[PDB]
Amino acid sequence: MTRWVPTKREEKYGVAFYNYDARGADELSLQIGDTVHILETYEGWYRGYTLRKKSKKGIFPASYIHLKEAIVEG
Repeated sequence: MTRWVPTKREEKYGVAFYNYDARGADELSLQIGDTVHILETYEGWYRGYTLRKKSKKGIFPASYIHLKEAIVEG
């Protein structure tokens, strides 16, 4: 139908602070304190996967999304 944005000029991933509870494959359950890697975007509508759930993929509202400058273990 339409062409989505390939999310350019981005760092890598960010964090999602909300109480989202997806009830389908199209959506994705998001909780506060979890990190999400955005792969797609379209203004208030991005897609990706949580650092803990790489196998799973879904979309989430940017209303509560904040991109970070990557993290380091240790």
